[PDB]
Amino acid sequence: AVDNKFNKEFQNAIYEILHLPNLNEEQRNAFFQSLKDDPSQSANLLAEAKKLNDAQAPK
Amino acid sequence: AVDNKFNKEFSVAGREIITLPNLNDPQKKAFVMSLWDDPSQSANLLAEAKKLNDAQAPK
Repeated sequence: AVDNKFNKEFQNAIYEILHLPNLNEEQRNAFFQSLKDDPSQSANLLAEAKKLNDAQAPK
Repeated sequence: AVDNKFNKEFSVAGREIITLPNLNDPQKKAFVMSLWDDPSQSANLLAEAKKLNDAQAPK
């Protein structure tokens, strides 16, 4: 099921992590590698990335 | 090392796709997933994306 929760969360994490503007290059690459290594962790990885993005907003 | 040529090349091409302002979200998602699955397609996908972006410019 290409549209089940697992797969939608994986695709969405790739797409949304690619968008997050306040990740640096190394951090972004680490998230992508983590997604590839364990797609079951996609929603958790996205949540982690979004928090980090907000922590690293210009101030 | 996760901060490598593979993740960098994906990140650079993917960011070029998603920063094209006139694409819709489904087009950008589909291009990004194709890139994820087949890096050999990067130049092809970037060129298709740019052609669609120009065609969908505001009127």
